[PDB]
Amino acid sequence: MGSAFVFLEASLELIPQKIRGHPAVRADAIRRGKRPEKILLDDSKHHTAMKSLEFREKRGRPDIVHQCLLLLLDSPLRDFEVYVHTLNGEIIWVNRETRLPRNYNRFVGLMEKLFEERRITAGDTTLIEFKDVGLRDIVRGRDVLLFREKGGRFEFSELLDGDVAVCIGAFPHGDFFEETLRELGEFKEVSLGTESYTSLYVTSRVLCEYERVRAH
Amino acid sequence: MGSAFVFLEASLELIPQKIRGHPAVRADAIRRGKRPEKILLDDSKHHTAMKSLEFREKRGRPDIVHQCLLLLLDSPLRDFEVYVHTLNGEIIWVNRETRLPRNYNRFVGLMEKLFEERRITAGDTTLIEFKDVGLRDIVRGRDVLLFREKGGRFEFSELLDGDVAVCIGAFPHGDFFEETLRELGEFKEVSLGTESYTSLYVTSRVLCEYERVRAH
Ligand SMILES: N[C@@H](Cc1ccc(O)cc1)C(=O)O
Ligand SMILES: N[C@@H](Cc1ccc(O)cc1)C(=O)O
Repeated sequence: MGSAFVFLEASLELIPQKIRGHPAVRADAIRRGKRPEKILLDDSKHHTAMKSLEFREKRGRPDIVHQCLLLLLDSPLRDFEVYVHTLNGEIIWVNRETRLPRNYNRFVGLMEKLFEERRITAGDTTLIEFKDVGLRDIVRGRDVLLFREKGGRFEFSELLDGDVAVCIGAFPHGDFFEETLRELGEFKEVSLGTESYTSLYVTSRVLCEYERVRAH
Repeated sequence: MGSAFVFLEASLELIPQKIRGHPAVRADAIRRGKRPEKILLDDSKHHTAMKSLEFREKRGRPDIVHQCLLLLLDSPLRDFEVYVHTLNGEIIWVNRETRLPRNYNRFVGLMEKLFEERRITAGDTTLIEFKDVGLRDIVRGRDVLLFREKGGRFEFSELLDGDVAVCIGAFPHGDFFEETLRELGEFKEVSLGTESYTSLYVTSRVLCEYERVRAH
């Protein structure tokens, strides 16, 4: 039932209710020509409005998952599914054949449309859609590999054997929520080295190892 | 004298003179709060003004080199220099230690500042600067490896031996200008496979092979 890549705690959400009246948000609403509740949170635009938010260090960074998805979906290997788990626990499925906008502003608009319409389609074919399941459900039947600095050292030919779920954080700061780790069930923690790497770099390195083994 | 990565024909330029009076450009100038001549060409904003441009299929795509630079500079391996050759033949040197903005709009602003001021600095240290040389000069003393689909099949341990210049196009469509190829001098053409891949994917794959050999 195949492998999957799952981006965890992706920094992807609409502007939270309680900051929608802030001047920085109202100003962006005017510039964008739509209501605050429809706009994706982006700390390059909304920073001054975000002071009161919980876990703020994780929030307002849709650029991270944008770039990771672009690279991953550019792979010529088509034997995996792609999911995005958001900071708020929502599950988005991305059809392996989806061509995402390469321009960040166009990506943001597409994500806004996704949050509004709940699915993006090519006629009868679904390209991107929220699923009414949790993180625990998309890792069913797959060996979960959680990439974290504190993890262990393993041979990739062994790691990327059968059906795997490659799980990489897509947020800029902090550690995984305890809830996220509980949802993963059984998992193996895998480290690439003694330093904190970016989501994009980890995606790149893991994709390369994955293709080495599996394309093969 | 070390290896280098060179992004070729990067789609990075200010709005050309002859389209500065177009309504789409004047509208963006108002939104940005500065003169057309200072604004980076971006076909997600300026498409309708670009109809009369030569080699238009290559132009207005700074997102491509943005993402490739982010990934490359995220590498933990510090034994290489980084250059960007633009569509107009300009040479930009990027200090290996530079942290580029991850947000595309902030990157665009930094590139606009670079074109205006000609250098970006951390006090006395240069982070990014135009160099008064040509493409032929930055590949002096290095084995040029030009990544193209029509190239040959080689072992990477042999390819990435001594001082190399890894050259990857950073434009969306078309083929290299003949002038660009002439500037490279002696070079080996290297193919990754029988398909056209994105700049980001090629950067990722080559970086991974480079690190395998050299980090080692
Ligand atoms: N690439 C590292 C692997 C590693 C991973 C985590 C560590 O804590 C240490 C080492 C090496 O070969 O050394
Ligand atoms: N990765 C390819 C290499 C290749 C490159 C260019 C080609 O035209 C063909 C094959 C392989 O192992 O088959």
